[PDB]
Amino acid sequence: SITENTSWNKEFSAEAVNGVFVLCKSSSKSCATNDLARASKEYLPASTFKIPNAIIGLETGVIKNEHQVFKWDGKPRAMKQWERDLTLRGAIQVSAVPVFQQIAREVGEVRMQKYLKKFSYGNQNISGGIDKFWLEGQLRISAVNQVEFLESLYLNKLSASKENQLIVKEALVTEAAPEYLVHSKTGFSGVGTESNPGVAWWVGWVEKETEVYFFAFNMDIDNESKLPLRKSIPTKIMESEGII
Amino acid sequence: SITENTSWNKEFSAEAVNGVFVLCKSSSKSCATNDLARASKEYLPASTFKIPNAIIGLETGVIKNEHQVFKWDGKPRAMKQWERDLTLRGAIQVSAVPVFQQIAREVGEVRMQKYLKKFSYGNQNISGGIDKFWLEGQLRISAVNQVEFLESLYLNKLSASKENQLIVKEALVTEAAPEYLVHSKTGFSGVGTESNPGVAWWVGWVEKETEVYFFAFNMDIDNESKLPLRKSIPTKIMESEGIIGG
Ligand SMILES: *[B@@]1([O])O[C]([C]C([O])=O)C2=C1[C]=C(OC1=NC([N])=NS1)C([C])=C2[C]
Repeated sequence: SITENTSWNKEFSAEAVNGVFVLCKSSSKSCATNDLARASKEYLPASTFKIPNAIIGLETGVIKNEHQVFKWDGKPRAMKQWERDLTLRGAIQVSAVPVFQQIAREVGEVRMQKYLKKFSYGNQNISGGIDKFWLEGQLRISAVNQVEFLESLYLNKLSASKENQLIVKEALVTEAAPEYLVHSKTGFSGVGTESNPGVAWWVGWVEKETEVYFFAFNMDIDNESKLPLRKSIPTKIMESEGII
Repeated sequence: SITENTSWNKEFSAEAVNGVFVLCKSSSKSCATNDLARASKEYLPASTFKIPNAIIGLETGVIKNEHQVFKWDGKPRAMKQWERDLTLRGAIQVSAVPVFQQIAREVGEVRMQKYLKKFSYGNQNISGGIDKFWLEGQLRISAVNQVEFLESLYLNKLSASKENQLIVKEALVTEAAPEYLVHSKTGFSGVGTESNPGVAWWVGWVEKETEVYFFAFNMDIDNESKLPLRKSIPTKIMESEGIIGG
């Protein structure tokens, strides 16, 4: 079903980046990628895990409803941008790791395992601690699997209420225009080492007029200055494809 | 209770327009307006009616689901942007009048009347033709009632499924940033004369950090060139209030 577009490599070789972009028009049955081998290779999801984690938090009642406020206790957090009260959309958009570590703790291992099985989420390996498995643990997911998962969310076909899927979808909106709407989420596991790099992601979908395009990007990253390429490489490819 | 902030009148007089802005922080119990008399005055909703019309279309099954495509029959429409197949969000955002005239026809008078009673939607007067009552008919709604209605939608408290309310809410998103989100809808009944003006609206809500602001603006419009003031006057007021900007 998946085809290779070697012209998309221009955008990767120019920045000396080892990565993959998977782009699907209408459904995950019609996908194209720059690298067929890397398209199914599995990596730590990092903050892209906030999408299933938010759905699970709502499903289990850990997150009361769409208007739940996650209060800051005034005690130090890793990022200044996290040192404030956040809505569910705010906590997803600023990628507030401690908010989601607390949700994962409240969900617990049994319920987390059950939902990742329901969602067919990567290797479904939640070893490495309940509040760390997606950051430094054993959980791995491919770009192809991210697209399949996002397509299910878009269609309200995940094993969750349509209401909870709709709440998480509005939380994912990053661009809005009269005939163009983007839902997306970034991820970054850190810079690792040279030989064992970290991973950076950008996943989501574009609704342009009456068409839908699902996408998932990942790349090896050992230098934090390369981080914006997680959005600029996929954007340049979608621009060359006329999606914009 | 609703309070008057007459210091906002300079934003209207600067442009020689007659209008009202209603702004509520957290809930419709804490509102402020430049003009208490006009805040309760009822006007044709024009395209702001696409919000209840879309909810009613979903509730009645006239609109199948969130991914319903409204096909273009290839016949001339007033705007080039309307001459194409549209999604529900697309039809609301481009304000495609003919799509909603067809939804209203399919909903019909009895069902339309029942839902406008459930929603406490203005004067609930749908006379003037089933496909025209909100454009040139007898339907009227105030800026205060728009804020009450929008607050109910935000809280999923309208007499409709939470699912249908959530679908219409995503269709209304017009601005998105990590800690700033806007849901809004414009309306314009058509240009009138100075003595018999048309009405232009801008209604919606702003979610900024963990706060919510409900708003409704309307103005008399007697010159087509004044139409963008329906967004620039409320924007200047929200800027002076500290909602827009840091
Ligand atoms: B996450 O993937 O998104 C943010 C970073 C961003 O670019 O928005 C973020 C994510 C995870 C994360 O926590 C981590 N823990 C480990 N062990 N590796 S990454 C952090 C710190 C941030 C900022």
